[PDB]
Amino acid sequence: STAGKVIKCKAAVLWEEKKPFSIEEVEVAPPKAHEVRIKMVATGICRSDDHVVSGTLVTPLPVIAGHEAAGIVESIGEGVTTVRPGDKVIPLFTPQCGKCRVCKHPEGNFCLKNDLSMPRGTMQDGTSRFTCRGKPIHHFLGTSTFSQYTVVDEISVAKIDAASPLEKVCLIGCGFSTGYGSAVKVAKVTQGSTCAVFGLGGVGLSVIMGCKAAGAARIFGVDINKDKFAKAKEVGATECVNPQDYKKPIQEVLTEMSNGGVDFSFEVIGRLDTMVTALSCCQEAYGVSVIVGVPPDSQNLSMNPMLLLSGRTWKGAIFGGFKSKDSVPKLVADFMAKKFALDPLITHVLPFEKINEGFDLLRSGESIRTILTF
Amino acid sequence: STAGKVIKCKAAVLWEEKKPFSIEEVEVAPPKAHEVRIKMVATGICRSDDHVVSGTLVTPLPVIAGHEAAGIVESIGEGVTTVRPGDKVIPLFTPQCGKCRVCKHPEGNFCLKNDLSMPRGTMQDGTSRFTCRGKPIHHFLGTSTFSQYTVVDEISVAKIDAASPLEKVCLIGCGFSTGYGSAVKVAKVTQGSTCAVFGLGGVGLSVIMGCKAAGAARIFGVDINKDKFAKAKEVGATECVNPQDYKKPIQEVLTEMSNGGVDFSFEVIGRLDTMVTALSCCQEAYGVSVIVGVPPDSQNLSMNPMLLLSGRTWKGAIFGGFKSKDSVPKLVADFMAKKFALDPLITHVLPFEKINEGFDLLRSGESIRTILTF
Ligand SMILES: NC(=O)c1ccc[n+]([C@@H]2O[C@H](COP(=O)([O-])OP(=O)([O-])OC[C@H]3O[C@@H](n4cnc5c(N)[nH+]cnc54)[C@H](O)[C@@H]3O)[C@@H](O)[C@H]2O)c1
Ligand SMILES: NC(=O)c1ccc[n+]([C@@H]2O[C@H](COP(=O)([O-])OP(=O)([O-])OC[C@H]3O[C@@H](n4cnc5c(N)[nH+]cnc54)[C@H](O)[C@@H]3O)[C@@H](O)[C@H]2O)c1
Ligand SMILES: OCc1c(F)c(F)c(F)c(F)c1F
Ligand SMILES: OCc1c(F)c(F)c(F)c(F)c1F
Ligand SMILES: [Zn+2]
Ligand SMILES: [Zn+2]
Ligand SMILES: [Zn+2]
Ligand SMILES: [Zn+2]
Repeated sequence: STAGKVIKCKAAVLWEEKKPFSIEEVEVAPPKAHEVRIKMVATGICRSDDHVVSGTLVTPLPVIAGHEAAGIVESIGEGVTTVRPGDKVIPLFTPQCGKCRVCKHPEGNFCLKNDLSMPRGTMQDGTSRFTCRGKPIHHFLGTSTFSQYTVVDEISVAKIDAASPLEKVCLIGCGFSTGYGSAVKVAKVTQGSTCAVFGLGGVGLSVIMGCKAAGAARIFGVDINKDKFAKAKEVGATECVNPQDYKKPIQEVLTEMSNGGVDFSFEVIGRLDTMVTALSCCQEAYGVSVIVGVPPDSQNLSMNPMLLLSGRTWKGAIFGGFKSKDSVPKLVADFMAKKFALDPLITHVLPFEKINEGFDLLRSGESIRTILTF
Repeated sequence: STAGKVIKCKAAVLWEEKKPFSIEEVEVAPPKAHEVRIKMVATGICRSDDHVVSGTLVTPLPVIAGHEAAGIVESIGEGVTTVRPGDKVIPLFTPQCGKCRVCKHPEGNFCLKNDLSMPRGTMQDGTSRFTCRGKPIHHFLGTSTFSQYTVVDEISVAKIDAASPLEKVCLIGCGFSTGYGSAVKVAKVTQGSTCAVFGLGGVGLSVIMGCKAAGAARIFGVDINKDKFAKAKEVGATECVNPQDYKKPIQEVLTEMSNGGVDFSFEVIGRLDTMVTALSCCQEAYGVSVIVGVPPDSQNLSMNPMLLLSGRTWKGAIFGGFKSKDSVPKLVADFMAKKFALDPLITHVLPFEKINEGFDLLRSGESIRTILTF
């Protein structure tokens, strides 16, 4: 009896950069063909959502952000075959259309239907399902999870285990999967190796988790906030270092600590300088460095290509290299079987209505993940 | 006998940048412990040797350059076990000590004993075996092949098949092995893939050979000198393109040609701009780009890390990723077994005394490899 009808509900609308979200009523159109309307249950605050506020990440405004979430299907449009009303689902900010050259490639996951490279802030059909104050409001990465209801394309949603705890498994929608996959799938961390992880937020902790799962012998956590070190050790960091404590640049420090460079390094911050430092600190002949952090819009880094010529490998990835729709249900199943833990990432819980407090907690350095409940 | 005695012989000395080689008499000391003195038979002219002349590469002068060569052992120092007087050998400009962390690593080949990173222009012991007009002359990459006799450390020489034609297999000492290994070992080019090769000199042609050998379906040769195209097609290029023919940047052209980007790209020139263009032209989600060219000293490139975040892999390598002492004898054996051709790389064969004329041929665009015969 809400099926086929416009739903009025509360969402967190971002009208302008560098402003608080406005929690207010929006209108959510019913799903069109191959679309799915989802009642949100839990959503995490990822630093990439903050990047939209700060203008680090440029996407059309006004917008309903949010991309790390889980909820329950309210209704499905014509021709949907992969979810049903009442199913538990995770929106996929990286789609999996299953048809494009990337989806068909054994390794690739950055599906060509993504809204990340050149954001339009729309559904796949170039239109919006959201109205607020009578004005159209942009989507974000096809997900727009900061709303009591959202509409996503079918290629941007995965059915998950019906017994899943949504307030935990929402993290599988971005931070955990990204960090863990960056280590196990993208870098392919090896048993006995030495790893360095730059940035010990939600995603960097997940990288550490993945490095420890892959059997790394030494895992160096690097952060300018020493308050982040205790938790990093808890999830597998063997040593933590704060660049501020040292006279030498940290790439030199880490090279010394690793007797000539690390096997695998990860940038999980989003700064051009730490992307280069992270590359430099991996062993010059065989080291691998993975960029996970999101850089500031349109800015280029400068580097000496001799860092590569010696034999380093440099790569980046979205969503841990996981093919999203294939991978998310499996990751949930694995979580339900206790193959990895999510609680170490969750430091704060708040109602959706306190979204701004949640962002304050992230910006202050106090939280890892705050989970918002609808 | 010459063993244990200084040899007076002819070498090509480079007294200063941007001048002709001086062909004149030098004194070559006998080998010390773990050293090998080699009578040179044939040496190729590699663009890297030109970079020493041009100042693109910085290495101490005065110098005896040359690193792509083959000869016959004249004498050995105490303690040498891997070669004997009379053996055919190839000097190894990337050593293989067998003891360092890189030599012990299954993938790495940039042995920590190399003289490339921080060139000293000496023997492993920090001294020189060469004098000319009473002045010490530096070595180059532990090899110094532009001389009738050179002295190399044992870790910088490999014994090869006694029946090898030295005037051909000298190419295994640099250009062939570098290009071929860059394709087959570093990129790990796959069957049915699309490849783009920037630069169609000796090394880029060898990259093409490797891509074809690895079963690439399409191989795009890219050069501003259209005279290089015929030979590129002979060795496997399926299409050749000259960036100067197009109004659009060539990365865009190549992306269109490859219906969204290539599987593997190779920079085989040594320009910062083409390194970035080569990266960009590989498919954004799963593409791999390998830097082979040597860039001008101390210059940084500028790039947008979003090219990596989407999923690209960027890497570089020295000597095709090959562990040099293990690999060079096997490559020579494979050549003798007709597994690959070297003649397509050889455009000119000149006596050593015409070294300058050979560099002029390279610089004018007219040659691929000139082989100099002693
Ligand atoms: N590639 C992907 O798919 C993907 C997915 C998730 C998040 N991201 C990005 O990954 C980054 C981390 O996200 P997150 O974990 O939620 O963020 P976060 O919780 O802000 O963590 C970042 C950490 O970096 C630390 N830091 C800041 N500056 C420095 C410095 N100069 N040196 C060392 N440490 C420093 C900081 O103290 C904090 O603990 C952000 O840029 C995100 O946008 C990318
Ligand atoms: N990584 C290694 O171990 C290694 C080994 C051997 C050589 N190298 C380097 O690899 C590069 C190629 O060496 P080579 O094959 O002897 O040199 P080469 O024979 O001069 O070939 C270079 C080719 O690049 C072409 N070229 C120049 N500018 C451009 C441009 N803007 N766009 C397209 N094509 C262009 C040029 O026409 C020529 O055919 C040089 O920088 C060498 O120093 C590196
Ligand atoms: O945190 C995941 C995430 C990314 F990795 C991006 F590259 C991006 F543009 C974005 F909006 C985002 F949410
Ligand atoms: O051509 C091989 C070669 C290189 F790949 C270098 F990086 C270098 F510095 C050099 F001197 C050289 F000869
Ligand atoms: Zn797709
Ligand atoms: Zn995220
Ligand atoms: Zn070594
Ligand atoms: Zn060379």
